[PDB]
Parts: sequence; C-alpha cells; structure tokens
Amino acid sequence: RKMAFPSGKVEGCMVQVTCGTTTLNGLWLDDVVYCPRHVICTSEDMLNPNYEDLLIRKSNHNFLVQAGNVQLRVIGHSMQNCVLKLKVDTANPKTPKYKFVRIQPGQTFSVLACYNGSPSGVYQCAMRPNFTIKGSFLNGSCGSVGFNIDYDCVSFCYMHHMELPTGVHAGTDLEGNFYGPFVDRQTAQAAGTDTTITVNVLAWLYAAVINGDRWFLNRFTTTLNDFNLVAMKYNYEPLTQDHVDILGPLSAQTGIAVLDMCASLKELLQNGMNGRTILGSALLEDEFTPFDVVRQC
Amino acid sequence: FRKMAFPSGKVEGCMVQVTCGTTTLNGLWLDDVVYCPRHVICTSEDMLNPNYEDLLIRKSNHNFLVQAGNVQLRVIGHSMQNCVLKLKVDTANPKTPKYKFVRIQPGQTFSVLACYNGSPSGVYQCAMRPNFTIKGSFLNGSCGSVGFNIDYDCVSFCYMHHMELPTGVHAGTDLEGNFYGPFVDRQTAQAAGTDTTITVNVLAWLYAAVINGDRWFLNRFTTTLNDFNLVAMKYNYEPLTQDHVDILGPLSAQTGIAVLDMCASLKELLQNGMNGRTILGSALLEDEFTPFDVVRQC
Ligand SMILES: *[C@H](O)[C@H](C[C@@H]1CCNC1=O)NC(=O)[C@H](CC(C)C)NC(=O)OC1CC2(CCN(C(=O)OC(C)(C)C)CC2)C1
Repeated sequence: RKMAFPSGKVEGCMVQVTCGTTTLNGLWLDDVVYCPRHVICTSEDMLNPNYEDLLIRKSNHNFLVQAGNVQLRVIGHSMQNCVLKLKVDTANPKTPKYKFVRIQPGQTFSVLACYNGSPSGVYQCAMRPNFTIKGSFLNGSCGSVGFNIDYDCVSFCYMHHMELPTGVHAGTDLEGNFYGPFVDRQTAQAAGTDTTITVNVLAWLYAAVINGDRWFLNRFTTTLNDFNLVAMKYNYEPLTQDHVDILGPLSAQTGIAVLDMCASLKELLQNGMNGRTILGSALLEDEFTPFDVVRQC
Repeated sequence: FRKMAFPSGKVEGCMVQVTCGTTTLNGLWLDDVVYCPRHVICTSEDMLNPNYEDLLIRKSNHNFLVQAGNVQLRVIGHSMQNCVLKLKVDTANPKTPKYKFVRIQPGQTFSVLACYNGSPSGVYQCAMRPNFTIKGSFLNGSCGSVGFNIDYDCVSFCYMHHMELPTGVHAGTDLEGNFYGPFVDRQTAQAAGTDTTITVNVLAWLYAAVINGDRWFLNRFTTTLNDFNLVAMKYNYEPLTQDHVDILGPLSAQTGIAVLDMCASLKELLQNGMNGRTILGSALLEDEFTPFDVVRQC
C-alpha cells in the first residue's frame, strides 16, 4: 500500500498568494511565505519572463497573501532562484520544526496538493531519474509542496511549478533550483529519457514476498555487473553496491540474497509477466524505496 | 490516476491512545468523548471468546488511561455501543472539526490515518470491498485507527479498525460500533465472502477514460439493468444498485453517455475481453476509484 506522511504539519502552513489575476499557493514558515516566482507574471509575461525585470517593478502591496479569511501584510520581498520570498508582518504559530533538503532521484516524498491555499489531497511521489515527478497537479496547484517527516521535523524537498506535455510534472527545491533541465517559462519542454528505479523495484519485489507472494522467484543467480548490463538494456538504473547494502534488511528478513532477487528481476525483464500480476499490478512498481517498504513491514 | 488521500490534519488533531492494563490502542477524541474499540478491555485470554458485558462491569472510569501524547485525559464516564467504547472525558477537544458519523457502502473509498500509540504514521486511500474487508496496512497496535472522507471542511468518519482476517485483509466497524460485514470482535478464525469486482467503480473508470479521449470501447448498443446484472455476476462483478446508477449521474452528464450504454460497453469488454488493447494505458480494469474520485482528479 502506497502510504503518505500525515500532512497536518504542512496544512498549517499553506496560504494563498495573489498577484494581478494570478493566484497560487504559498508556504508560510515563521514570517516568510515561499511561492513560485511566476505568480508575478501575466499571460504575455509567461512566454519569456525577465524575472529580475518583472520583480523590480512590483511593490509589496501588489502581493495579496491570505491565510484562510485573514490577510497577511507583505512588508518585504526577495527572489531566490525560482522562488519568491514574501516577508509578512505576522509569524505563523503553526510553523513546525523543519528543514529544506534537496532530494536525490529515486527518493520518495509526500505531496500535499493545494488549490487557492486550501489542501485538497496527499499522495506519495518519487523523484524520477529524469527529475520529473508523476504527479496529479491541476491548474492552481503551483506552490504545493513535497516533504518527508522524521520525528517531528518536516523536511521540505519540492515546490510545484509546471506540467510537461507528456503529463508529468516539474518543480524546484525550496531554494528555488529546479530538479532537472527545466525552466519556469510557458514553453513546451521535454525531459530526458526516463529510466526505472531498480533498487525500488527490488524493494517492492521483496514486499511481494513478505506478503507471501513468490511466483516470480527462481533458483538462478547473477553477478552484479551482469545484472546491470541487462538492467541498462531495458532502461533500468544500474544497481550500486550501496543499493545492495541498503537492501540487506529485506534480504535478511526473507532469506533471499539481493543478487538472487536481481536474477528474478532479470527474468521478468526478459520474459514479461505472462499475464500474471504482483501485489495487484500488471507492471513493476518503482516508487517504493527500501525504507518505505521496511517502515511498512 | 493516483490513489490520493484526503489531508489528514483534521483527524490527526483527534487521535489519542487508550490503555487498559498493558493493552494499548488508538481512540478518537471529539468534543468530550473518546471512541475506541471495546476490545481494549481484554487481556490475551479474554480475546479468545470475550464476555464483553462481564468484562465492562468490572471496569471503572479510573481503570482507563487516555492520553493525548503524554498528557492524561481524565475519564468521567464510560459506556459501550455495539463494538465501540465511549469514554466521557473532562476536556472538550479544542481541535474538534466539524464532523459526521457515516456508514459507507461497499465500493466507497476513504482515507485511513494509520496510527500507533496515538501517533499517526501514514495516510492512504482504501476501498471497502464488496465482501466488507479492506486491504490496509495495519500492524499490531493499529486498532482504533479511523477511516474518513472530507467534504467542504466536514470530516465524515466511516471506519474504525478492529481486526485482521486469516487472509491478511482487515475488518472493522463504523463509529457507532457496527461491523461492516459478517464479522465479530473475537480472536477466532473468520472467513470473508469471496470478493467481487466493484462494478460501479469500473464504470467510473471507463467514464474517466472517455473524459481523457480514450473511447474505443464505446459500442452502439444499450442494455437493461437486470440483463447487465445477470451477466455481470457470471464474471464475478457486483450487481449494480439504484444508488450506483445514481452516483454515476454526474459522469454520465459530463460525457453524455447514458449509464446503461456504458453498462453495455462493459458487458462487451467482459464477454470479448480486451483483444490486446488498453484503456488509460492498462489491460486491467481498475475498480478502486469511485465516481467522486474520478471527478476529483479530472
Ligand atoms: C501552476 O499552478 C501551474 C500548474 C500546472 C497547470 C496544469 N498542471 C500543472 O501542473 N503551472 C503553470 O501554469 C506553468 C507556468 C509557467 C510560467 C512555468 N505552465 C505550465 O505548466 O505549462 C502548461 C501546462 C501544459 C498544458 C497543456 N498540455 C496538456 O494538456 O497535457 C496533457 C498531458 C493533459 C495532454 C501540457 C501541459 C502546458
């Protein structure tokens, strides 16, 4: 089961940011609201926005920030990469303990999808190897954030900016740097070739075993390098030794050597699933990390 | 299409732990009442075939430890309603949302906030199967975790977790303590009915496919509801109810495809199969998205 982190600590930070006829979401932490800088653009502006130029021509009072029914007065503004930072005259008493992190491709996070500053849904995503995310984001979702929670600490890793023509999504870290080769401009952008997150597929196969499901297992084995030759042929990421290490706990728990599960996955890549399904899926799933699997088994 | 859960914060603000002796589970604190599974009053050997009424007569208010985090909530009354305990406490929860208690129908989906020792671990979307089980992620200590939907700002609580079945699926009650399906809160081996496919949700999925321009499977014909139901059961599909036809109304209006015409298309898919084709990029028909879910994501 794909499980998201409880979203309450993040819900308490979501606000609405408006500039002109453009409205999206902001993240209110202490006395600063973070949001995508393209809020300052109009229709025309978005095709090729000179953001430093557009920003210098804005005043604080052109930014309407609403926390529910309350307006928050903007007393200062600055831009860090693709994120706008609006200083407000009120501190958010619901600010959690937090940090800003930049996540690695293959890592997972929860997304709190919001519209008009109001939380609407929560779901689990992975940072794809090509630095897209297979999100569910509609008009007005920009400024929705992604996060992980460790203890009481929220690690914010993603802020939402755009959708690509293939229907996947792109955004930045909370420092405003995009994941991937994308730009916050209204143009058709393609991503690099995506690949499948191999260490996560292996984790999920282990999960299917832990769940008493093992039709895909076999007696064969493989070396790491020979597995990786086949993996790359099928646009799977190569498996590193640290990935093998990371899979130990699941390996121990099932008594199945990592490289034995690699030999099972190799057979699936070459033969297909021949109708059969694994944990309900006709497709090999690659958006559970080993941690995700462990913490839920 | 993703399994998307509701934001969990309004429910997180209601979770507590309830302990009797060394047995700890979760409870739901709304206004000045805490709701939890009655089997908190059981020891190990009580769970085999508990006499709940005789177990409760021995208990007093001061035997219940209710905690929000580490802070004790004093219990000032107790009673049993079906399979839930209602513990009256001396503090009204200041985080109580607007809420309702609803009893859902099979096929309906809801979010579960999986909790341990009163602390949330994760949130996910569940569907009530036609055999009144859910495929959860519930570990020891998860009992009392709740399922819910959020409409406007109103939380509709529909599920409270009580047990696991020998096949690994899960069973529980509504917030009035009435089990979904033919299960009892005893630690005995109980079997669920053979499960079936949630027809109304498949139809919702086919409407979703049409909304996104994937409509090769629409045929020129229609059917009666009875004829469809008799065929559907031969494929281990749930028969449709009138309420099912009704909740497909909005998607039928959005697409202009009458419900019974879509039923005719599905019947053809069942009888002829997919013939190598895909719908929304899958050869499998999805049955855990409700008509409401589809609309929320389109
Ligand atoms: C901010 O809320 C918004 C979020 C977008 C809106 C729709 N889904 C989203 O994630 N972001 C923006 O509007 C971007 C602003 C720029 C200044 C960066 N622009 C875009 O995201 O580009 C448009 C979305 C787009 C529309 C058409 N098309 C499409 O229909 O795709 C399929 C897969 C549905 C056919 C591609 C995506 C271009």
